[PDB]
Amino acid sequence: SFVEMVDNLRGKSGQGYYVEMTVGSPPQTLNILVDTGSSNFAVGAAPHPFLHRYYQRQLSSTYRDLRKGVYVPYTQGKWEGELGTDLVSIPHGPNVTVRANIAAITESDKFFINGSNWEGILGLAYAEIARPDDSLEPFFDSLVKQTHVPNLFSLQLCGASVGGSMIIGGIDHSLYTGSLWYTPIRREWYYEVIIVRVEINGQDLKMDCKEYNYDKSIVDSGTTNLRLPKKVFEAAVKSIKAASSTEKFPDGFWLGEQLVCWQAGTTPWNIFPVISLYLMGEVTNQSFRITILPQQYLRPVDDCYKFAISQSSTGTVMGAVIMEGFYVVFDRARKRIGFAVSACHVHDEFRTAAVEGPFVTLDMEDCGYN
Ligand SMILES: CCCCNC(=O)[C@H](C)C[C@H](O)[C@H](CC(C)C)NC(=O)[C@H](CCSC)NC(=O)CCC(C)C
Repeated sequence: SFVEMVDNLRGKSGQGYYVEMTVGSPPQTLNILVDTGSSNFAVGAAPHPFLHRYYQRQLSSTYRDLRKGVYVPYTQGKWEGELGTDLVSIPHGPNVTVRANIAAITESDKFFINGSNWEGILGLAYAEIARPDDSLEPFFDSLVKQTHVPNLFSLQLCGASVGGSMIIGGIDHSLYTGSLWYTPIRREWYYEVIIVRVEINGQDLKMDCKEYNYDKSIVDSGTTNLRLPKKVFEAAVKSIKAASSTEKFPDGFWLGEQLVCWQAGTTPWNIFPVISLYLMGEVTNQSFRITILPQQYLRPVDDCYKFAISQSSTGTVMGAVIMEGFYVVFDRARKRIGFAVSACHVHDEFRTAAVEGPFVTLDMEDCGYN
């Protein structure tokens, strides 16, 4: 069953997690980044300095041209290309073949990463944010429509090269401990959720909770950092600075530009606070929390680190540094996202990442931004 899909992801820290796929007939093998923050399936289809291989449409007998161009901008990076369809498989996934939409990337800017080892992107979010428009059926919708694969998938992203699992069509219980806690998908475009409270080392940030979700909060496996709205970012950095005031850092560290180092084995983990994000729950006035350790938001790059919390102008993004602590279930069928402590969690001496509940939280709907 699902055991065949365990450990089917690889990657390099800060460079994304990818799964192996094949496109075309005969099968062309490519590594494809798993991106829950977008909805287009696209692959390099022309030579590029950072590509070791790419998709060759002329060598595939099942390729069909859709005679339509396409462009996709991301927070950082963008590409343009030609739309078409072809047959697609996932060797370490379910045993099926689907005809899916594919954008053949012909030109790009700051999209491909040198040394990343992936040549394409699998947008796993909903058609609502697909380009050129929502009539271009995303890959997972095609998968579910053409096969018996159930309408959900789950991601276990493991940090300190790295690996993980994408379980397509279900949940593998060997991959997490404790209970799964679910938060509603507020609207099916991004995987949008609602954050209802934030605490740092047990102290409430005490902001209007709308600020936490201004102008949206999303879960994105294709973003490295925890990215926070301007006002929230400032409050969070202020609190984290105060907790670590014992030591002194370059001011470019807090902007993610400069790294800090310590002698191997002497990283003062203790002076950096835990961060708790409370998410809206499944019953009235009920929430739960996920707690993040400094080992997650200080990304290893003697031991040197970069600050992996950064400022956003497009809402909160819960990226890899959040997901790495957890097993995350994208339960599209029941419009909810589940969190549990991952089997591959990192080890702090006196502290542990957690998913805990129930909590009572009043007026949660008012935390959503309009
Ligand atoms: C068309 C409408 C949908 C657009 N969606 C997005 O822009 C989502 C929010 C972001 C998307 O996941 C892209 C993926 C990347 C591979 C280009 N990520 C980024 O732009 C982010 C920008 C971070 S700003 C410090 N890139 C990274 O974190 C670097 C690591 C990645 C190579 C894994």
